[PDB]
Amino acid sequence: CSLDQTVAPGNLTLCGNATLFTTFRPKARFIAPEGWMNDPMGLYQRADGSIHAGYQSHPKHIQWGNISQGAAYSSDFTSWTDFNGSEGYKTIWPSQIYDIRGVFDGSIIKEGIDGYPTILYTSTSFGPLGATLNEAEGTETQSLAYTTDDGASWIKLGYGAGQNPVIYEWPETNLTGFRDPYVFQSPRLEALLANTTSITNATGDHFATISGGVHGDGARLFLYRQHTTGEFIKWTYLGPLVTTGYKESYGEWSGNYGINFETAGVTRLNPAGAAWDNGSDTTAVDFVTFGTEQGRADHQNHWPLWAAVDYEVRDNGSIEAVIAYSGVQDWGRSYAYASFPVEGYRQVSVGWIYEDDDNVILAKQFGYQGAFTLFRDLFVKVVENVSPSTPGLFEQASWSTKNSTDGMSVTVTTLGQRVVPETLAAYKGNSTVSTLAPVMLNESAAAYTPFSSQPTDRFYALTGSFEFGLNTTAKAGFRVLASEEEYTDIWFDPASENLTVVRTASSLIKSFGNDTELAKVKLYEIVGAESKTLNLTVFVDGSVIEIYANDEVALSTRAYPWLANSTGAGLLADGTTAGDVVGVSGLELWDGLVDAWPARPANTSQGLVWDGPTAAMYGLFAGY
Amino acid sequence: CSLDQTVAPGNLTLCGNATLFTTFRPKARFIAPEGWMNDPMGLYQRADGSIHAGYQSHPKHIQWGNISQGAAYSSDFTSWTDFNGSEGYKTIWPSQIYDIRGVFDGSIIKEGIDGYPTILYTSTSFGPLGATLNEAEGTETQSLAYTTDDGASWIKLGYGAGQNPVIYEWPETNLTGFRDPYVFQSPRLEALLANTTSITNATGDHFATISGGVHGDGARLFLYRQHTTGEFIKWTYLGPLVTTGYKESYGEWSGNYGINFETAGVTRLNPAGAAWDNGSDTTAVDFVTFGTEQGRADHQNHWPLWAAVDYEVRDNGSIEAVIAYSGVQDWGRSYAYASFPVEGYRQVSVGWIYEDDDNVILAKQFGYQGAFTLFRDLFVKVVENVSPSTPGLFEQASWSTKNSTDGMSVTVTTLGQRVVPETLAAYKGNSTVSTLAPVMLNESAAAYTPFSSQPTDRFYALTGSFEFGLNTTAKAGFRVLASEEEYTDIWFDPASENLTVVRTASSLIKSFGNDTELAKVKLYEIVGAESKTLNLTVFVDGSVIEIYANDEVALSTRAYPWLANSTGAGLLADGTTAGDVVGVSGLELWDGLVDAWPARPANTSQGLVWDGPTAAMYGLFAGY
Ligand SMILES: *[C@@H]1O[C@H](CO)[C@@H](O[C@@H]2O[C@H](CO)[C@@H](O[C@@H]3O[C@H](CO[C@H]4O[C@H](CO[C@H]5O[C@H](CO)[C@@H](O)[C@H](O)[C@@H]5O[C@H]5O[C@H](CO)[C@@H](O)[C@H](O)[C@@H]5O)[C@@H](O)[C@H](O[C@H]5O[C@H](CO)[C@@H](O)[C@H](O)[C@@H]5O)[C@@H]4O)[C@@H](O)[C@H](O[C@H]4O[C@H](CO)[C@@H](O)[C@H](O)[C@@H]4O[C@H]4O[C@H](CO)[C@@H](O)[C@H](O)[C@@H]4O[C@H]4O[C@H](CO)[C@@H](O)[C@H](O)[C@@H]4O)[C@@H]3O)[C@H](O)[C@H]2NC(C)=O)[C@H](O)[C@H]1NC(C)=O
Ligand SMILES: *[C@@H]1O[C@H](CO)[C@@H](O[C@@H]2O[C@H](CO)[C@@H](O[C@@H]3O[C@H](CO[C@H]4O[C@H](CO[C@H]5O[C@H](CO)[C@@H](O)[C@H](O)[C@@H]5O[C@H]5O[C@H](CO)[C@@H](O)[C@H](O)[C@@H]5O)[C@@H](O)[C@H](O[C@H]5O[C@H](CO)[C@@H](O)[C@H](O)[C@@H]5O)[C@@H]4O)[C@@H](O)[C@H](O[C@H]4O[C@H](CO)[C@@H](O)[C@H](O)[C@@H]4O[C@H]4O[C@H](CO)[C@@H](O)[C@H](O)[C@@H]4O[C@H]4O[C@H](CO)[C@@H](O)[C@H](O)[C@@H]4O)[C@@H]3O)[C@H](O)[C@H]2NC(C)=O)[C@H](O)[C@H]1NC(C)=O
Ligand SMILES: *[C@@H]1O[C@H](CO)[C@@H](O[C@@H]2O[C@H](CO)[C@@H](O[C@@H]3O[C@H](CO[C@H]4O[C@H](CO)[C@@H](O)[C@H](O[C@H]5O[C@H](CO)[C@@H](O)[C@H](O)[C@@H]5O)[C@@H]4O)[C@@H](O)[C@H](O[C@H]4O[C@H](CO)[C@@H](O)[C@H](O)[C@@H]4O[C@H]4O[C@H](CO)[C@@H](O)[C@H](O)[C@@H]4O)[C@@H]3O)[C@H](O)[C@H]2NC(C)=O)[C@H](O)[C@H]1NC(C)=O
Ligand SMILES: *[C@@H]1O[C@H](CO)[C@@H](O[C@@H]2O[C@H](CO)[C@@H](O[C@@H]3O[C@H](CO[C@H]4O[C@H](CO)[C@@H](O)[C@H](O[C@H]5O[C@H](CO)[C@@H](O)[C@H](O)[C@@H]5O)[C@@H]4O)[C@@H](O)[C@H](O[C@H]4O[C@H](CO)[C@@H](O)[C@H](O)[C@@H]4O[C@H]4O[C@H](CO)[C@@H](O)[C@H](O)[C@@H]4O)[C@@H]3O)[C@H](O)[C@H]2NC(C)=O)[C@H](O)[C@H]1NC(C)=O
Ligand SMILES: *[C@@H]1O[C@H](CO)[C@@H](O)[C@H](O)[C@H]1NC(C)=O
Ligand SMILES: *[C@@H]1O[C@H](CO)[C@@H](O)[C@H](O)[C@H]1NC(C)=O
Ligand SMILES: *[C@@H]1O[C@H](CO)[C@@H](O)[C@H](O)[C@H]1NC(C)=O
Ligand SMILES: *[C@@H]1O[C@H](CO)[C@@H](O)[C@H](O)[C@H]1NC(C)=O
Ligand SMILES: *[C@@H]1O[C@H](CO)[C@@H](O)[C@H](O)[C@H]1NC(C)=O
Ligand SMILES: *[C@@H]1O[C@H](CO)[C@@H](O)[C@H](O)[C@H]1NC(C)=O
Ligand SMILES: *[C@@H]1O[C@H](CO)[C@@H](O)[C@H](O)[C@H]1NC(C)=O
Ligand SMILES: *[C@@H]1O[C@H](CO)[C@@H](O)[C@H](O)[C@H]1NC(C)=O
Ligand SMILES: *[C@@H]1O[C@H](CO)[C@@H](O)[C@H](O)[C@H]1NC(C)=O
Ligand SMILES: *[C@@H]1O[C@H](CO)[C@@H](O)[C@H](O)[C@H]1NC(C)=O
Ligand SMILES: O=C1C=CC(=O)C=C1
Ligand SMILES: O=C1C=CC(=O)C=C1
Ligand SMILES: O=C1C=CC(=O)C=C1
Ligand SMILES: O=C1C=CC(=O)C=C1
Ligand SMILES: O=C1C=CC(=O)C=C1
Ligand SMILES: O=C1C=CC(=O)C=C1
Ligand SMILES: O=C1C=CC(=O)C=C1
Ligand SMILES: O=C1C=CC(=O)C=C1
Ligand SMILES: O=C1C=CC(=O)C=C1
Ligand SMILES: O=C1C=CC(=O)C=C1
Ligand SMILES: O=C1C=CC(=O)C=C1
Ligand SMILES: O=C1C=CC(=O)C=C1
Repeated sequence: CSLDQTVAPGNLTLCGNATLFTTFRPKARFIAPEGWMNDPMGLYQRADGSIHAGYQSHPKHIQWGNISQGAAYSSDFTSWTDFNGSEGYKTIWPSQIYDIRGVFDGSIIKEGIDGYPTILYTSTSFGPLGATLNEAEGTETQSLAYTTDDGASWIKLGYGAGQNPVIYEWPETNLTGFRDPYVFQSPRLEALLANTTSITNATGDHFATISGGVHGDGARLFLYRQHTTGEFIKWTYLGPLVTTGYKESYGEWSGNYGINFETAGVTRLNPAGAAWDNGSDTTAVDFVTFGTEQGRADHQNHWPLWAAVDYEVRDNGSIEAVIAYSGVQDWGRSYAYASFPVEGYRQVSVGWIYEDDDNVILAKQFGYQGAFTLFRDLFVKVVENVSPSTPGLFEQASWSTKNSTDGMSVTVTTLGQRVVPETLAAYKGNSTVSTLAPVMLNESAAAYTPFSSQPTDRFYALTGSFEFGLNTTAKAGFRVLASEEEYTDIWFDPASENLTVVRTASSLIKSFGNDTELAKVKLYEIVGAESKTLNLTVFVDGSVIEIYANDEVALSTRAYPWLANSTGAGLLADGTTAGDVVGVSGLELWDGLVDAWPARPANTSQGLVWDGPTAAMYGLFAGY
Repeated sequence: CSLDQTVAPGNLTLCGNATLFTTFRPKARFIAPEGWMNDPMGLYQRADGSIHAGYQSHPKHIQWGNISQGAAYSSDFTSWTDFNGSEGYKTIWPSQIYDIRGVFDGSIIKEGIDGYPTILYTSTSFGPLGATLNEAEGTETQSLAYTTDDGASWIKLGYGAGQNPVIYEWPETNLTGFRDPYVFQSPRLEALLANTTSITNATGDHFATISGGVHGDGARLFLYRQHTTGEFIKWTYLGPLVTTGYKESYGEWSGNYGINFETAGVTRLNPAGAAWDNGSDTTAVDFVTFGTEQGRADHQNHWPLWAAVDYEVRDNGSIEAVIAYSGVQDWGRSYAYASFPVEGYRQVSVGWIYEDDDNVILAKQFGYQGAFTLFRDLFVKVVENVSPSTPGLFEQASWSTKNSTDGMSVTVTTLGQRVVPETLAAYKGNSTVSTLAPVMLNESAAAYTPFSSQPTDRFYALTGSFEFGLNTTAKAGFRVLASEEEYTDIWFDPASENLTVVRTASSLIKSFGNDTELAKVKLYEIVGAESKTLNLTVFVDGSVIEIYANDEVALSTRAYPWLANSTGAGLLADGTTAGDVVGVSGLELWDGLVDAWPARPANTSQGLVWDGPTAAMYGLFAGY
């Protein structure tokens, strides 16, 4: 096993455990110290203003199993500190008959048991578990734990009658899943249900959704309401909040609703961030975010989606969330977005970026799998003075349109996502910033033009504004992680409305994914404008490439170039001419970003272990 | 619910939880503070000379489940102290995927991991578990834990490859069971295997048996040997030690070998107690003790048996234990005898006495189930100068015979059992002792003659020697727990060789068992004697009646008289005449015995709990 990154890669499958630990590893984002991680969980702003972030964790393994909550905290979403207790960085683990198969996702009641922060989590036990298997009641239940030390440790309620698990009866028969409880307060839902509380006797100030579906009949989000304020044992099932069809699709802009929902949440946003009104704010919009499974041929059969909804009150004192329009939270190799409230009327979302090693060829050599996305402020994105001649504008697929009185302009509303400003400020301030001269891409543009300043390593951000003619057939974008022999190409093609990441040349290592990523981007043309603009921000962090367009479209993916000098970046141009010119301005390179884990050494591997021959006898976990 | 014990019992099923806690409860023996208990486990003499006793425990429940080790210690087998830690009197509990279904029986390696006392125990996980079900590999494994604080707490080895569980592969296919590991040293087996250790490479100084059987083909005791001295991970399967047929019986004196063995152990005894020779002591005998299941119509389908064995070395470097003769450890409502070495060349055995409430009608009102037997010294019982005219003597059923040179007398060898002397000394010393005048039971004997001194409560011992003509048809014995309307009759009938406990009148409460108990007793007639003698000792302790005959035959049973004055005792006589006289001598009453748990108040109930609706979903435990 040679680690010589100045020559072609050898047979890296011969390398020892964690020998490639630092080679591709993100340094500027949330990631476990080592081993397997997946979904964010247990997210809350603590009383001291810091952020507590949990995550699905399997230390010293590179596949899922014994799933536990790993945890850390930060004052700025950007620089993190691990918890360190009797179980290292874990703070909740399988320990009881009701959760021995795994401590799945959960969410926080900020003032719960005895006034302490409280997690409601999916406690799993034995039996077939999955949307494509014949799951039975009891395999997935919902349980409580609380913390008296701000997340350093959690105390589970006792096992038994009137204690854990607190939710165990299936609300409908033949579920595909019953997990990922999302607890939230909602002045809006309280106001809508206030006339019906005699029907259900549920009058608490917390709601919870549970994610799942019904065999042969599509996904379901189930809505519960806390039976009594200040009491956390009894949760009353109201009814299904979101009902979608078996592999139903709202279309090209909206992914596919698959057969089962995972990690669903409910929020209410306005142009500034989180909205806490009862329905009185005419600028606020109700949103559901949710993962779907088995409605996609690739990306692990997983869509991370969102929908704007209009609530209707049913005669049985429940809520129907009718989908108004429906979009995609991230078009790439990410899933399991969680959102949580943050002081200053913010709703912050973060997801998991999986690797692109689906055959598990170099996972042991890495010694880890998975990272988070960046933390994103959610808000209602409003575009004013939109031209009615914007192609496809009135399909209203993943946006709403509202005509002016005179019908000559349109207000566009959609979900906005932007990186939290604390992270952008820390990244810029710690980086070597190069402000680049604006560039017209015309008949003289090479296919690839390196920037006048180059990154020094695999940790940088790029920004640019790409101005196109209304009738362009030109393509432009960014090349990143680039040498002569390895590179990753980020293209926008306004004529097709497609943002692509071409990875045919991303790496000389053949075992990593090399499929083209694709997002749809609608350029809302402005009344009076003779051009249309793409604002593109790209984060490069080890192997992560995380793309943001127009504070709306996000695409996370992975690139694993072998060569030490595959770090370069620049502009891409295709079909640019004297007539079809792409104007590039606001160009900046941030070289270096931030060390997100300053207390951690470069190599936090503790080695890998095998569960031994019993792993196959129990049949629950891969065992490695 | 009336607790008036001066009138007929009402409908006691209306009484609250633990309202009958003190009514029938033993006070002079080992019993859990409250709730469910079954098999003794983890028995060892600690370095300070005290006895550590574990037991299968389910606190705050009256049925089996979440089975754990409860524990206590004693300097004299008689007066006990509970451990008290984070889990109350428990010291091992389900906590890992490999043992979450229960911490079953286990036994002690006195100098184990890092030199500490170490338990090898059956760690159970999910799946069908039972001799009549289709069990699969992994459901029952064998795991290690060690104690750095003399049994106050136990540390399990980690889960995984080269750690727990340490024994998981089934040594043969289609097992009925795979549990109750019994660890022992054996100079005898080491000497027998010393010429074969090149075949198996197993050279350690500890052996272990695992109890089970093969579907359709009878019980098996599997023999393992520690692979290397001082190392406790690797145990090498040698082969089956004991192989019996599907519901095979050696006869009327020997119970039935059923379909599956439980709680089996291996020892070597001589006339004085434990034998540590390599085979050189011609007076020593190899013994196996074992429970069998599904070879009995009653007593919970359970026989506690023992056999004398002759070891043969197989060509594959394993041991066959050939049964020489085969007997019964206790003929009553007891099971799961464990034996362990004690300083002074002793082997001490103790079992579990279950209740006689098999339909669980008053278990909640009790607030507990189960007790131990008394602690018994095992030894080789040798009877010299036995007359060859002793009826049935040469069947050699549960004994061996050796003729004198001249063929006119016989030495009889069998398993001896006697109560440990520490308990007899403490009982006698703390009691009001009444030495009773000898009685000839003749034509003038009433059916029942109360003793000249009477017990004051349900805690007493009786002893007597009953001398019969060689051709008697008379019956005699003891009546205990007796008023005019409730009583329990203990009869011996030499003509049938039957010791019976008649319980038709034991209680006015109809829901308790009232079936007649039966043991076989061989009176070895001595050369020159014109009579034969039964030495009978009876312990009455709450509801326990524990009978010992001739330091050989034991019979544990239960009686639950309601009336406060059902405490009396005396002599029984049937068919005694001027010609057929039963001489009764050495009569003594020990009134009071000892308070075995001086630190405990009379009512140690903590209430009962229900596991709730998930108990039926998991399907592992009753839930109460
Ligand atoms: C199979 O058997 C299993 C084993 O028995 C069983 O699991 C056990 O279940 C029991 C019952 O549910 C659990 O017991 C609960 O424990 C909770 C505390 O749990 C935390 O702490 C314990 C103890 O921690 C000590 O010991 C450890 C180990 O040594 C140390 O590491 C600690 O530092 C600490 O040490 C100090 O204290 C020791 C003595 O205890 C000293 O010896 C020592 O020197 C130290 O000074 C830990 O063991 C726990 O860890 C385990 O669990 C966590 C997850 O929680 C895991 O991550 C971890 O790996 C372990 O598995 C844990 O950290 C108790 O709070 C709880 O007691 C409350 O509830 C019960 C009712 O259920 C009440 O009766 C009781 O009064 C308490 O209620 C009051 O208190 C709370 C808040 O304090 C209130 O909300 C509540 O309303 C109530 O208030 C009362 O008082 C009020 C004011 O005073 C008043 O106003 C009210 O009116 C009211 O009266 C309970 O004891 C036990 O932890 C489980 N153990 C394990 C190992 O899992 C399992 O379930 C069984 N399974 C089945 C299928 O049956
Ligand atoms: C799913 O995830 C689960 C959770 O992660 C996982 O379970 C966990 O498994 C891990 C890995 O097996 C277990 O970790 C082991 O822990 C053993 C100790 O266990 C006892 O103590 C812990 C810790 O106790 C502290 O904290 C608790 C809780 O707060 C307190 O109550 C205690 O008082 C104590 O507190 C002090 O210390 C704290 C910091 O730790 C401080 O914060 C605190 O302030 C205090 O001062 C308890 O939690 C355990 O309780 C749990 O387990 C018991 C049963 O054991 C239950 O009854 C209970 O309910 C709980 O469930 C328990 O009491 C360690 O000994 C062990 O470390 C040894 O082994 C590993 C290898 O496996 C080595 O890497 C390591 O070096 C150690 O080996 C050395 O030491 C031993 C002897 O000391 C030697 O025999 C050995 O050879 C070696 O020697 C070394 O040194 C020699 C000389 O120095 C040298 O010569 C040698 O060469 C060599 O180097 C390991 O850490 C963990 O306990 C499990 N946790 C739980 C909650 O279950 C589960 O398996 C997963 N499941 C699956 C399917 O994957
Ligand atoms: C005395 O100790 C007991 C513990 O033993 C404590 O707890 C009680 O324990 C008993 C079992 O011993 C429980 O009984 C069972 O209850 C089931 C239905 O219960 C629901 O209704 C009652 C009101 O009438 C409520 O009290 C319960 O509330 C509690 O549980 C809920 C969760 O549901 C919590 O949220 C609450 O906070 C409470 O803690 C329940 O809502 C019932 O299904 C079950 O029935 C079986 O057993 C009986 C008797 O043998 C049969 O008649 C019946 O047919 C059922 O038999 C099943 O088993 C057979 C074979 O044996 C199968 O063939 C069938 O499939 C069948 O299903 C049982 O009655 C009791 O609920 C529980 N009470 C609690 C927790 O409060 C007592 O509290 C304690 N007393 C005191 C004062 O401390
Ligand atoms: C680097 O990290 C790893 C942890 O990932 C550490 O541990 C190793 O982990 C791997 C898995 O990653 C283990 O590999 C598996 O080994 C199985 C057979 O192992 C036995 O033989 C070897 C010697 O050749 C021994 O080393 C083992 O000893 C250990 O375990 C025993 C218990 O058995 C303990 O008592 C010891 O003390 C040791 O701790 C074993 O005795 C093997 O069955 C398994 O095979 C599957 O996977 C491979 C590769 O993918 C396939 O080729 C193969 O076909 C098997 O595929 C299964 O799965 C497919 C589908 O995927 C199914 O269709 C089939 O049914 C099939 O069964 C695998 O190779 C390895 O044993 C383990 N080593 C240990 C613990 O020492 C490393 O230690 C660590 N390295 C360092 C230096 O730290
Ligand atoms: C980068 O590395 C490769 C291999 O060492 C080398 O061939 C090439 O000239 C270097 N520079 C580039 C591609 O910019
Ligand atoms: C990282 O640390 C682990 C654990 O000590 C070690 O096995 C591995 O070889 C190291 N990897 C690198 C890149 O240094
Ligand atoms: C309320 O009605 C809805 C719509 O029919 C139904 O799906 C749901 O189960 C009902 N809620 C109940 C029965 O609690
Ligand atoms: C919105 O405006 C467009 C362009 O003026 C027009 O075609 C359409 O009919 C309008 N919709 C409504 C509801 O007025
Ligand atoms: C560098 O990053 C840290 C960690 O996020 C941040 O607090 C600090 O303000 C940054 N430095 C700047 C912007 O100068
Ligand atoms: C004992 O109690 C019963 C019921 O109170 C009474 O009838 C009887 O005379 C008393 N004495 C006896 C049976 O010795
Ligand atoms: C024993 O104590 C328990 C628990 O406090 C109580 O419920 C029960 O009624 C008491 N029983 C008696 C006989 O006093
Ligand atoms: C040794 O031989 C016995 C008798 O045939 C057999 O039952 C046992 O399995 C053998 N031991 C092995 C294969 O380890
Ligand atoms: C043992 O003694 C009895 C009575 O003398 C006799 O019948 C029998 O044959 C003897 N057995 C042997 C082996 O000598
Ligand atoms: C009474 O019992 C205790 C507890 O077993 C024992 O130590 C003591 O010696 C006994 N008293 C006597 C025999 O006088
Ligand atoms: O495969 C299936 C499992 C369960 C069910 O309800 C329908 C189909
Ligand atoms: O769906 C998939 C999940 C994980 C993996 O390794 C490959 C495919
Ligand atoms: O450079 C490249 C070579 C071959 C291919 O198919 C894509 C890119
Ligand atoms: O109108 C415009 C068209 C294209 C371009 O590059 C800039 C402006
Ligand atoms: O948080 C930390 C995790 C691991 C390590 O080695 C140092 C710090
Ligand atoms: O859980 C499992 C682990 C390993 C294997 O081979 C099959 C199932
Ligand atoms: O019932 C049965 C279960 C298992 C087996 O091997 C034979 C019979
Ligand atoms: O076999 C049996 C065991 C327990 C019980 O309650 C009744 C019968
Ligand atoms: O006293 C008794 C009454 C009836 C019976 O069958 C047995 C004893
Ligand atoms: O020989 C004897 C027969 C009977 C009896 O009671 C005493 C002596
Ligand atoms: O050992 C003891 C158990 C229980 C109790 O209450 C007092 C002492
Ligand atoms: O384990 C079980 C508990 C209760 C029940 O009704 C069925 C099974």
